[PDB]
Amino acid sequence: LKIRDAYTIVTCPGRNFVTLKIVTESGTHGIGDATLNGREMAVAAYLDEHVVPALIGRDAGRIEDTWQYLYRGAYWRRGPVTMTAIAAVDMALWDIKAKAAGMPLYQLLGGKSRERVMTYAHCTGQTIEDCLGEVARHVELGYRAVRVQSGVPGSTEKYLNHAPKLFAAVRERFGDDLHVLHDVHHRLTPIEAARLGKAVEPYHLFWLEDCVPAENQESLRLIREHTTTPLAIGEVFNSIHDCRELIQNQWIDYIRMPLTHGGGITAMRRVADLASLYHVRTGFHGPTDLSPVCLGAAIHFDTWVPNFGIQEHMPHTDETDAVFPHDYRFEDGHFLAGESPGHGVDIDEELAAKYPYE
Amino acid sequence: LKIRDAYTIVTCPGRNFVTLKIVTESGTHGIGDATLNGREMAVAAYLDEHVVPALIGRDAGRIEDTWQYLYRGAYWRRGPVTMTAIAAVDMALWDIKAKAAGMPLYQLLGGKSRERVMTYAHCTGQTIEDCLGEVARHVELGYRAVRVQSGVPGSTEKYLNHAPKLFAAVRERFGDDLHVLHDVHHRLTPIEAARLGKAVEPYHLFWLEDCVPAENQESLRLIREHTTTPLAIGEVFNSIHDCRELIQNQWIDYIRMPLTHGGGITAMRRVADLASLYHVRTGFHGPTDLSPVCLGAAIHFDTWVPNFGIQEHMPHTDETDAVFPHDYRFEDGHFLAGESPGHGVDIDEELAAKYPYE
Repeated sequence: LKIRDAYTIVTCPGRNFVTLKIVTESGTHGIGDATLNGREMAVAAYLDEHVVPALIGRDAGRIEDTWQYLYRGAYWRRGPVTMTAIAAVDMALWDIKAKAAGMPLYQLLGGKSRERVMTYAHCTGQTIEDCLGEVARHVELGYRAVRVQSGVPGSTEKYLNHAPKLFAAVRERFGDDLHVLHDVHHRLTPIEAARLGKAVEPYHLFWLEDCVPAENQESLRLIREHTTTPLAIGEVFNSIHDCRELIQNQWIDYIRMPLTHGGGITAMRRVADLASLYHVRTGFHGPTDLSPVCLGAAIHFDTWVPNFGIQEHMPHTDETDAVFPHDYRFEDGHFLAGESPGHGVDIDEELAAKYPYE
Repeated sequence: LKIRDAYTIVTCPGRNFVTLKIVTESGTHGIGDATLNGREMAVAAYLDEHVVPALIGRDAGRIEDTWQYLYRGAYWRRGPVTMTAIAAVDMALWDIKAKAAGMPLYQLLGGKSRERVMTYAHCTGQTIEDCLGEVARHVELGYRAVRVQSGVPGSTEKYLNHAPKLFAAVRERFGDDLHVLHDVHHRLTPIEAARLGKAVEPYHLFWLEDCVPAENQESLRLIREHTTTPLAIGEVFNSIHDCRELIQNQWIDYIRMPLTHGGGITAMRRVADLASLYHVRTGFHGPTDLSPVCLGAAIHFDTWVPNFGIQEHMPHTDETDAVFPHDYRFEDGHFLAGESPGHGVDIDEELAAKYPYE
């Protein structure tokens, strides 16, 4: 089944989303998320002006080959723009393949490893008290895990002294069963993150993510050597080469690279495999700037992957969900993979047209 | 589609072969090679007496889960018997899945990466001259690569001195285009293999395999540090853990672990992924004691895998091919993957019955 047509679709049902659609001569089509928040048009042009023309005429069943083919075109380079475009193509081809196989994507990957995928919600507030309120309502919704953030009265020093109080407060009010995560937004140096890790050890965090800027993977060594608080990193990584050392040296517990920014299903399957050799688990970055297409594919991946950790959940706007109909569902804090052939997500082009890029 | 029945089949159309067959309630079935040369009955009993009973009632689409499930039963242990049984189950389930998907196995894995898979033939003789004869006829058959072995007039010392003469002779008579491989059958110590590697450098071997006993992976260090002759190892490995260090330290160029002895498609997919991170390529062990079932699955794997190296070919007897009908074909020195749903191989139970275990 050759590729007869392929094109990008830019819509803004709440926020900008770029989608790639590929249609085979047999009529079957597939879509993949190509949204790169804050630089959306760079990817759109990349696909339109360079990738799409090359897709025409190619055999859509050659997923691996197309991935390698496009990777070569980028001159073997890893980059946010480069890998998002490739991931979009990869997601579309896997969509087409699963449909062609008449099975939901997770079946194509190796089958179900779990019935549902645990998620975590964002609980932020200006004060520790506000935050505790959010945690309260989210645990009501059934979430078994929450990411907690709050404002710091008054600076690195103030943050380091305040952070522990927040976690102490959450534990006093909610107990030890709840999984609590925290993002440090890479504001720290390795030794400062080490200090933070040690200070929050009594609160047993699920993870402490994005502790320090990690372009230099060795940055995590000092943290790992000084604390037993679990570490997560990589929401912004684009290649397995951005985390190969982190994983092989066992400096992290969760890899956060998401499908769209990490080259797609093909590439992340390999990162997950490498991670499993070292006890590292998946912890897919799941912000709103990652369309329901990515989310659906992510849920399928999460359903199959043996070393599954947790899935981030930042609910999309109703308009976004309308434009991107899907069969994955959220229930009692967990996601359930769809059972429809393909990744179970589609795009309503007409409705999408009613929401122009902004 | 639940597993309604599963059983082993032992036949001897030339040599002993153990096959596992799994049948789903929907009628669809799949088979996997479980032949462990010289200890065939150990695996047969393993499957019959312990694995089969546990397969009944399980969902055959859960390949990953079944793999992990059986791995746990073995108490997380890697072993020739243990992994062959698991590989048989894994091959059968992948067979069922591809059929269910209505596509040949290579399509299910990610599509075609190459049109045909290069092979190499065994060219042995009592004398260098006999060997050259075999090479002559095999290159006539279209083979682009050959493994050369010959008797040693007269001992490690005699072998070390004779080996270079054999390669010099093959190069003088056939030129530099031909790929020539050599198996040292682990008769050497690391420093002796290093010496051999250096001595044959002028003959540019495709590879020198099984240089030394490698249970201790560090055994390859000395060889790699003293020669630029390509190294291949692992025809007898059962786990990714038997070669993780060899690969990450770049001490080898080709991994030889085959599907049946290496836990199947599921497991070897991961080993191939790890290998690609370090320029290591696949070089599947393909003796006759590995049934056409394994060969068919191997050809599909070889067709997709990006870091494909070469496929070993030791033709089966006509009786073996009769008992195991298949759609893969050999042409001009290369294999062509079948296009039939599943891995394209089946077993004629009636005919198989006419050849009892020996």
